[PDB]
Amino acid sequence: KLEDVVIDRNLLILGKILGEGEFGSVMEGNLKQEDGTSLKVAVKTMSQREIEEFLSEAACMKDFSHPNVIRLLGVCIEMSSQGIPKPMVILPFMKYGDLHTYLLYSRLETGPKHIPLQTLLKFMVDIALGMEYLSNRNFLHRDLAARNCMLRDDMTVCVADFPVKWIAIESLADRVYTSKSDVWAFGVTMWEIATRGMTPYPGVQNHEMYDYLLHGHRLKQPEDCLDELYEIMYSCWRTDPLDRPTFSVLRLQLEKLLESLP
Amino acid sequence: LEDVVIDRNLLILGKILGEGESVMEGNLKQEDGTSLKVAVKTMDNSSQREIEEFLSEAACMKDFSHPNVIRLLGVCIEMPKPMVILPFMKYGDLHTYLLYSRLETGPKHIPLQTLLKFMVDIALGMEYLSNRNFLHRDLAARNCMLRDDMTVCVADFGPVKWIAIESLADRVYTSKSDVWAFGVTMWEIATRGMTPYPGVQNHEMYDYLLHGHRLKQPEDCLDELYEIMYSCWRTDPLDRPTFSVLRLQLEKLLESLPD
Ligand SMILES: Cn1cc(-c2oc3ncnc(Oc4ccc(NC(=O)c5cccn(-c6ccc(F)cc6)c5=O)cc4)c3c2-c2cccc(N)c2)cn1
Ligand SMILES: Cn1cc(-c2oc3ncnc(Oc4ccc(NC(=O)c5cccn(-c6ccc(F)cc6)c5=O)cc4)c3c2-c2cccc(N)c2)cn1
Repeated sequence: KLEDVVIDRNLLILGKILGEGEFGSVMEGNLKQEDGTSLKVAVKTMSQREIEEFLSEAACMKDFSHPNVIRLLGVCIEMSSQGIPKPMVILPFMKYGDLHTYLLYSRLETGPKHIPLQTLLKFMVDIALGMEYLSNRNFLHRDLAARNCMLRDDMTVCVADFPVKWIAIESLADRVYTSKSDVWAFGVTMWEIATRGMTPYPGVQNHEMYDYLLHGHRLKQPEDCLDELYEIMYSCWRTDPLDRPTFSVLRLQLEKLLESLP
Repeated sequence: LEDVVIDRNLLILGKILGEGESVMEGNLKQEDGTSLKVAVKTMDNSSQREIEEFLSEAACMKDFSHPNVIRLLGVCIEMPKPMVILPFMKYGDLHTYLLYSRLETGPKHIPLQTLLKFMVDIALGMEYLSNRNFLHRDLAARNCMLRDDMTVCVADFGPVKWIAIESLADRVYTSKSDVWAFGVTMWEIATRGMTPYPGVQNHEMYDYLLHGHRLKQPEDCLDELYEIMYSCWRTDPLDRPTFSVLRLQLEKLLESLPD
């Protein structure tokens, strides 16, 4: 259940805040490894059922191994002074942070260097490689977005999960979720990357989203987005879920597109 | 006061264009018999009603005249909710226009020379307003409006990242605080609609400024253009330029560029 994923609270040292809000709090931390060495980590803390659902999320994350899906380093159990459990999820710390902030930063002079096309396409390939993995596992992500993608120390992206505009039209009206709903969100993520941090659908408010989409309107081709990267991303927004490509078809579409450019 | 009000008969309300906690399209019948497309913003607190002091705003502003300041065609009184009548502008607000420029099926890619014109435009309007000793107190690319001829005029639909550091700690507003909002708006334009201070939340903003940190130079911003907007963010208000000085620096920079 939680055996081999639980870490004794003694082995964790919490530091400053990385980000706060209404998905808990994520902070830097030191994790004492059975190696005897210490490791830099991100510890996301946060209610009766929200506790067990929190531990339920580490369930069907405990055993996920792919270079493009975020690793779990463990779960912790902190006892309140009142004795209530306070669950904590432990992740490897990533100095480069989430992809959304990194895309915006690239447009500033003192942030990361200007990201070329080949690198933006590798960003999507990484997400495609990982979501393809998670699709084979028959795991529904349901929150795919640039803000949820983390950058590894080797500048490879990995999928994670800390929002109407990333939700497929079929899931908006009827509260359902298929693998194809995930694929719709992937199309929006490639839009964020190709726009380098733009909020989806400029000009349209959240409450109009279902109707905007019900009238056949889709995200606009980003300026300087090449005319075949847009088809791959537009293919994720077909109205029938069954008519959308699979994560494995998309990945190849991006891989062979990447190695056509110099 | 009166003599700036218009009869509700000569106004016809249409669909909503935006809403807070509202702007509607409409038609206005004018003295010359013609009908003009207008925006109608419908505002207040009535337990006690400083509309007496708001008609002042509508009065003091409806007799200003400058190409880079929005025209106010008058006020309409309905019994009671006041409504403000502005000319309709198909190109809409500048913020939404900048983002559109980065997408095909939208206004074409704005070159830097045109982007400087948007800046010159705004500085001109604020030079006019500050010479009349008028305090905007909310200047941003969202509050700017694009005329039928491509031209920006200052308005206020009626914002921590745009507020100056002196106005955060204390609550003082001066023409120097508006100059701070100008440099942020300049940064908005150079980034074609980026939210200020990526990576910083709103609660950190005051602490972020008190440590000497400012907005970062855009990916392609000329050094001279970053120097002008950086002047707007000096920690001492008395060391920031005035809108008249600012106007001439942007006009000289813009004319130094190729056509
Ligand atoms: C400079 N800087 C750096 C950083 C920073 O570094 C980091 N390193 C690591 N994690 C970081 O946050 C996190 C924290 C938790 C997660 N996830 C889960 O907990 C999780 C749980 C249960 C299940 N799943 C899951 C679901 C579906 C899947 F398919 C796979 C997994 C999950 O993912 C992902 C990221 C950061 C950050 C940070 C912190 C706060 C805000 C921001 N914006 C960045 C900050 N500033
Ligand atoms: C495609 N599209 C286009 C449009 C659209 O067209 C338009 N035409 C005209 N007004 C438009 O809204 C307005 C409405 C009111 C104002 N202001 C005042 O009322 C005002 C009052 C009292 C005082 N002051 C003032 C203060 C300081 C000054 F220095 C000067 C004046 C003022 O300003 C400015 C804009 C639009 C829009 C619209 C509508 C909704 C949302 C968005 N985002 C755009 C929509 N969609």
